[PDB]
Amino acid sequence: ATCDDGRTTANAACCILFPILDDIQENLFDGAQCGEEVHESLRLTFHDAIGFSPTLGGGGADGSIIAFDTIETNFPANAGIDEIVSAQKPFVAKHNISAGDFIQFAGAVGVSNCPGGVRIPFFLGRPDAVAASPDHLVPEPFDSVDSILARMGDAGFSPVEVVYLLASHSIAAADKVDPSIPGTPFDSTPGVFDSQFFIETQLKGRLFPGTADNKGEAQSPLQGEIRLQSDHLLARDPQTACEWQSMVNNQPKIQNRFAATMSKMALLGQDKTKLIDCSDVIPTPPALVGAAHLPAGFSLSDVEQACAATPFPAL
Ligand code: HEM
Ligand SMILES: [Ca+2]
Ligand SMILES: [Ca+2]
Repeated sequence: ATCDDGRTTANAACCILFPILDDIQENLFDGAQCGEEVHESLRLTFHDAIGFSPTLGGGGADGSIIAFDTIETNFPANAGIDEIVSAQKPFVAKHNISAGDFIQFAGAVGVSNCPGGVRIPFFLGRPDAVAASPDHLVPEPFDSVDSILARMGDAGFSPVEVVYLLASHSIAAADKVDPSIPGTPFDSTPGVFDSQFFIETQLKGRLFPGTADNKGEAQSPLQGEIRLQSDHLLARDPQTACEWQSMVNNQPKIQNRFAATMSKMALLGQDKTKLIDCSDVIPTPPALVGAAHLPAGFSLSDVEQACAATPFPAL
């Protein structure tokens, strides 16, 4: 199909996304930058989608975190999410797509701004949300590995798929974990979708980048980085450690698995056979140019190797 402005897309129904794409690149992502707004929007895709439990309800990736923001932003695991919900809401009001479609579309567009990034498959047509997420369905950085895996598994993700989705922490920072140092990133390259997150979480903890007493926070290996206790444990737990290490210096796997697993997450509560594929509207991401590395001055002896089957790669 050819849209009114001449841009093309496989299905014609997708044409309505082009003006929306232009508006968000300019007015949500500050000129298509891989910065805080993109990171916030990616976090939002998960906080929307994970509100899905076979036994309790919730419609998964349904826009409920916006439609029922009064409720969902009261949940403690949603701290800080009000900021991005309030930023996205006017876009949903102005354009003619559901909040559930918008949240996933904005997340996919955002990721495409980041070097190393992928185009997450995107489907159009989610109905408006009809119920708020149940309470207590979002994992916290102070939850055990068993608790996190049980929650994610309840929503349909295997332990390896949890590791794949956590590639998101390669373009990510924390504001609430330690409020004395807001915007401290989870890896040394928060504006690059790369394997540095999987590398740097494997390093021995050395210090706290801000204050020392924060719930859900582990020692960081670097002054300019923060570490979640959940990522600390996941990198080391027999259930996840080998898959974690397998992502290191393995950008093709990070790309493939993140795109596929993000699509699955984006479709929680939905049926792709009743939606329209509009994946080709997402921009083409830049590629990486620099190689994966330990931080300068660090060596293998600084790595806490946790995979009995396979030694940590020599970087
Ligand atoms: C698996 C369990 C997870 C836990 C325990 C967890 C925990 C956290 C925490 C504590 C923060 C920082 C919030 C703050 O203090 O500002 C954060 C940020 C973030 N999360 Fe995760 N998360 C998990 C999974 C995911 C998944 C599956 C995604 C995929 C979209 C994701 C995407 C992000 C992003 C992109 C940020 C950075 C937000 C920003 O810089 O504004 N997280 N996460
Ligand atoms: Ca939801
Ligand atoms: Ca990174």
